[PDB]
Amino acid sequence: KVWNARNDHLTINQWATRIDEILEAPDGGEVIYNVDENDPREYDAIFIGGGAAGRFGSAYLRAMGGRQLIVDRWPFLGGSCPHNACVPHHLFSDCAAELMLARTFSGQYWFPDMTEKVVGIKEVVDLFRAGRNGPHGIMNFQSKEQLNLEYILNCPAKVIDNHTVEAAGKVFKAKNLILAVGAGPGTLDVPGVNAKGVFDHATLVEELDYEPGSTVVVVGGSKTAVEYGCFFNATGRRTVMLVRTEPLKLIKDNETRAYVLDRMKEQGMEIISGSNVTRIEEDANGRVQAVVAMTPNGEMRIETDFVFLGLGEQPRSAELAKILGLDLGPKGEVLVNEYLQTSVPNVYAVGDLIGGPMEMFKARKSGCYAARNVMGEKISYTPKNYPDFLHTHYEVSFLGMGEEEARAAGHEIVTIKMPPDTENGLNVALPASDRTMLYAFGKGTAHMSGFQKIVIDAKTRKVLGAHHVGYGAKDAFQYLNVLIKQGLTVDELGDMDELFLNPTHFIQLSRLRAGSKNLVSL
Amino acid sequence: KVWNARNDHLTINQWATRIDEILEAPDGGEVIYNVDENDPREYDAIFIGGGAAGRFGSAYLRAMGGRQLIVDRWPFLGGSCPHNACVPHHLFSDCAAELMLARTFSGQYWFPDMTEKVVGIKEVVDLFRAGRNGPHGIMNFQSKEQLNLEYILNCPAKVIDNHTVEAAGKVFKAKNLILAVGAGPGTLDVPGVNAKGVFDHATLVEELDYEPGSTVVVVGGSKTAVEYGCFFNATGRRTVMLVRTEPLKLIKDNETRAYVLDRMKEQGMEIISGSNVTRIEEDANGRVQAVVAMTPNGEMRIETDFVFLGLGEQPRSAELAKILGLDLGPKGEVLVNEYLQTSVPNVYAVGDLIGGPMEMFKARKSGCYAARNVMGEKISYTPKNYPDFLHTHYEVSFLGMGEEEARAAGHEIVTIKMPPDTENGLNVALPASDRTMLYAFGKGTAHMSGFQKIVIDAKTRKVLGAHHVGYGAKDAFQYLNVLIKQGLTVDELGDMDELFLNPTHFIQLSRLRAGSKNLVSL
Ligand SMILES: Cc1cc2nc3c(=O)[nH]c(=O)nc-3n(C[C@H](O)[C@H](O)[C@H](O)COP(=O)(O)OP(=O)(O)OC[C@H]3O[C@@H](n4cnc5c(N)ncnc54)[C@H](O)[C@@H]3O)c2cc1C
Ligand SMILES: Cc1cc2nc3c(=O)[nH]c(=O)nc-3n(C[C@H](O)[C@H](O)[C@H](O)COP(=O)(O)OP(=O)(O)OC[C@H]3O[C@@H](n4cnc5c(N)ncnc54)[C@H](O)[C@@H]3O)c2cc1C
Ligand SMILES: O=S(=O)(O)CCS
Ligand SMILES: O=S(=O)(O)CCS
Ligand SMILES: O=S(=O)(O)CCS
Ligand SMILES: O=S(=O)(O)CCS
Repeated sequence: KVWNARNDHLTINQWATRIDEILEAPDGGEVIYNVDENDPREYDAIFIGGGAAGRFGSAYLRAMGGRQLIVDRWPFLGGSCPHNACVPHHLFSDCAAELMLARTFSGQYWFPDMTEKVVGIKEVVDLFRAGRNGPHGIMNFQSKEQLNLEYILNCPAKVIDNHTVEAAGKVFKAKNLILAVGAGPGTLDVPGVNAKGVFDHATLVEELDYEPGSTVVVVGGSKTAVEYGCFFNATGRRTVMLVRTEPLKLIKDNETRAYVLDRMKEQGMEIISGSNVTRIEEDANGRVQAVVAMTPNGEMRIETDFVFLGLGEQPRSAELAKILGLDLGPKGEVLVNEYLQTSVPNVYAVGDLIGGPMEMFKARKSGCYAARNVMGEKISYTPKNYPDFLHTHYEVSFLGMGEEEARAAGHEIVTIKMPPDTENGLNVALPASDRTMLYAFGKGTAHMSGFQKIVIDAKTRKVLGAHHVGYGAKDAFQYLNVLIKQGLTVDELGDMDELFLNPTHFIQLSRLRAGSKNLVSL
Repeated sequence: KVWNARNDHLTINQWATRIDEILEAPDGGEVIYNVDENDPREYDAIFIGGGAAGRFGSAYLRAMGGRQLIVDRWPFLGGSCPHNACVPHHLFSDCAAELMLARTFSGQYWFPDMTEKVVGIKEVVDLFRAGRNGPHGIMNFQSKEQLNLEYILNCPAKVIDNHTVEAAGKVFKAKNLILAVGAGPGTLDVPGVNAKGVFDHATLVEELDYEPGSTVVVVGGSKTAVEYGCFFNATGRRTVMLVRTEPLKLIKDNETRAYVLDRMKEQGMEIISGSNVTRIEEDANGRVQAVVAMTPNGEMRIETDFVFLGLGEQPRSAELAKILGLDLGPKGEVLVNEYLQTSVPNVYAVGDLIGGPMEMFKARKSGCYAARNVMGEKISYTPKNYPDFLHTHYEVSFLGMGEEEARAAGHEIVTIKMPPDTENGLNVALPASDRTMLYAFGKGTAHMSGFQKIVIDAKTRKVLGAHHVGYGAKDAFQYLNVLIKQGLTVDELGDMDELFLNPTHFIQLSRLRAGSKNLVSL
């Protein structure tokens, strides 16, 4: 039951295969024990959980010359991301974007006829399940062979006290504990929620044994709900989203949000805000048959055999809080100070366990900062002024302030956007670049070529916000945000070297206005 | 024959329509006269040509409060870019990328069967011709209504002397002249070069009245030759590229270049280096029937009815050099100093007219700098250390030094790349992100998921070069390059906020190594 893999050296593909076998193992599989029993040093920290936060924290701690140990109940490192979160989500979004293109130019050129064409959801999920072990293999390999990490996988950790942990039937002592067990799927307190056909991101890639009907009901207005919803709609199914409040409040710029929502509705998606599910109807077979919810316009009933819950995740703090006596927050999040320290001495908390923002950059960075503090390097971490994004059928990127938001805050501003405000509106061949060229040139599709805008302070000439809808700008926003935080002006932006045609046209458009001492919008 | 449009206000779509009509006008069309005859001020500069360089230079000069006049023989502003250069090229590249995806997953999921499927080239070119007026319309509109520019279109300029120009049958005086007539297609001195079926970027979108056969011969190893070549290959045609020297020398990093070339050959492209065309065979109908070229392995003959020339363009300096007495360079380029000034007083030269690099950022920026000098603001411009890119079936981005190049230069370096160097090689599920997820998860397609690398100086910890093959990183390279020129280290890169999954993984991968005082490659 315990496999000492320490002296074993599997390739990425061999790891992939071994992990799949352990995952399919009916008896549960063997414990993956990778500990250096010859090293006499004491553990500086034991990480409970080896996901994004735990794996990166360990990587950084080891890199600094300290000793660590990861314990994870899964037979692979990397956490939810490669198994049921970020990775599968991006596979689905890719399909959503490709399908919108195929449906828009159905029949034309090399595109097949999509009319009355329904794509198999289970087919795609099966594709994911069949290949998710690839990333898993790289993670175990990279972690062991390249990052020199010690770890025990496929084994739930038993925390004794703030310096003691049991794993693989053994007791380990450490100077510190770093809690990185993340968060779990949100629950919905309504009858029928356990009926067959009700899924969340986690169970979707584990229990989908049938192909969904023609209608899909998504509950939630989160990124996940929108991302998965656009994919389901792209497969050719009627998709209804039930949002408690208003959708995509995360997109502060009003025009940007309207463009995104307008394009979603144009694809046939139905978004009902101010709605609360009251009951999920089960048929005689214990299968979902319909959803009932209360809306501003009253109660409605939608027939469906497939329901996807996109609620927020909740920190896995219950057990740990009891064993260690940790102070918890309003939403079950473990409370920590600016150094990631919990209320218990020598115990840190990172990742989704400490709340939002629940993003990979937050998990990985908090993990590394906790490690640095553990190694004596006092450093604080408080995420703020970061870029963000989400997928619909398009890639949506945003940072800083929206146009209205900036004016309300007292900033005199001018904006540079595309397309321009004219009586032709969105119906013009711009913006345009990689992956939006067909839309830009197609008959009646120009309005689908995208939308983008930068918000500038008229007096300081500094960029206060950037927004983009299309493809190929997400990566750019990572670096653009750094420049903006350093104080980027329209003149400096205009003096850069653009790579035309560019997903973001901020550089050359800025150059067109930068010559005036008195800025004017474009 | 002369239409005074000054007081007319057409919409973007009305401009699009009017331009198309003038372009199709058998008699040649009317002159578009947009001059403010009430303005008593003298012209600070008259721009000969209203393309990228001329339009931007005018925009900036006007923005600074000076008076300008553009004269262009075409009925639209924007130059070659929207009519036969950058724009059509990106439309074709989009098709190339989409077709590779469709052929790789032929039949599977929603993808139709591509086996024995040939895409119509003329169909796509016709699509471009049908919609190119959209961008044209925005240019005339934006220029007139938003940038307040004065211009005379659909009228060749007659330069009298360094202060005098005739347009629309009238004489105009200016304090300066800014030459921005760009460059024209390179010529090939071999028999049969004028046979029907021989095209270059300019004639391809004007004279393609038939659908090409099963084989295509591309002459040149430039970006254009490679970009158009991958598109022709993607349509399902045997594509043979005849390169005089070696292909893609522009990609300095050896591993990056090899990955790009390997993927092209995998798609079925045949690249013959050290080859020189000796003759283009004409059939009894004056149509191309075959191409003969000398190669390192001897003379070869390729049957084909379609030949695309991707030679370098040549500056349109002949006439101007004679009229004004301009000193010219080895390749016909107009010589200028660091202020864009020619050998003739009060005469500047910009864009493709002054040589390489022949890119949009160079054209636009040189145009603006010439304008600033004309307005009394002495500023020098010398393009260097800029990012660059090109299309194959993938987007290829690069900046700075290649790995070998850096070591040769005396830099002690480490590299961070994906996928890693292991016995499984490229056959792993990384790198991966938007538009490469299917390749990453498909059976036998993992090696197609991409390639990327950053070159770092082991001692200074500074990034010396970045390279990427895939999709969605081009835009990022514009901003990343600015950070690198400001002195970016692996630690600073590692401290940024990534947006996972990201086209470039430089941020988190840097973070994985930044913890060590002694850097180690990944
Ligand atoms: C559907 C979905 C899509 C997302 N898309 C994105 C995206 O595009 N971009 C982005 O930046 N973020 C995205 N996120 C969020 C991101 O996945 C998380 O913020 C991040 O994975 C959290 O990392 P973590 O290390 O804190 O937790 P996790 O990665 O969730 O891992 C916690 C780890 O601890 C282990 N563990 C738990 N309990 C125990 C125990 N008792 N004993 C031992 N081990 C235990 C787990 O098995 C797991 O390996 C998405 C999330 C979801 C749900
Ligand atoms: C196939 C192809 C693809 C390309 N792809 C890219 C790319 O992806 N990215 C990039 O950055 N660059 C690209 N380039 C290069 C880029 O298009 C040029 O560098 C840029 O257009 C040059 O701008 P310009 O203003 O100097 O000339 P243009 O060549 O921009 O215009 C010159 C102008 O002068 C006018 N003119 C000429 N003679 C006269 C006359 N006698 N009287 C009046 N007007 C006259 C013309 O009609 C025209 O409007 C590409 C080029 C080609 C050929
Ligand atoms: O953040 S990790 O690299 O552990 C997993 C991403 S797939
Ligand atoms: O893209 S990354 O290499 O960071 C993670 C994949 S497991
Ligand atoms: O003239 S500009 O360079 O703005 C645009 C050509 S698409
Ligand atoms: O994208 S840009 O507006 O710079 C040029 C389109 S003509």
